[PDB]
Amino acid sequence: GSHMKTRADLFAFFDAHGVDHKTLDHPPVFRVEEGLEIKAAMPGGHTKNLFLKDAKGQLWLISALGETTIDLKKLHHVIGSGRLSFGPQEMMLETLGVTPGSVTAFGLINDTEKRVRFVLDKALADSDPVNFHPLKNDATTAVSQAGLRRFLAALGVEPMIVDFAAMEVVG
Repeated sequence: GSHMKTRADLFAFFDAHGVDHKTLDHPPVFRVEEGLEIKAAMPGGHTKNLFLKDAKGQLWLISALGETTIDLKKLHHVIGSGRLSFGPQEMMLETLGVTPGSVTAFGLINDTEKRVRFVLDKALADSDPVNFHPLKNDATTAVSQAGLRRFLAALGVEPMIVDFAAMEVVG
């Protein structure tokens, strides 16, 4: 809809659920910096966000670390069906209504319609942990594999693992 969540609700959201995650009030990037200094504490950050949608109409969020080269060609092949392909960003702005770049970070927050499934890459689920660039692009946010559990458990989302190398679900 025409309503996007805000930090006031986000910070309080994870604060009310006592999630194992904790947002960092770090400053933005003024000069050429990859967050190497903070990286020492956060093994994530330089992650990638994929935006795809199935033929059924549901969107799929596939997050992977910035170390491996995700194979979109082998992504859909993992299942064969679903017609998973690059979807129009407009779909993420209407459902997730977030900023361009990392909609999988806090896309579920805005997606209160129980839509859009959260898919974690075998490499991303390897404890990136899951640092992404949500609406709070101004600040950093890290959530351990144990954190998202309480995050999706509230929204009603079920995280799934898929190893592009194994061509199957890692459950």
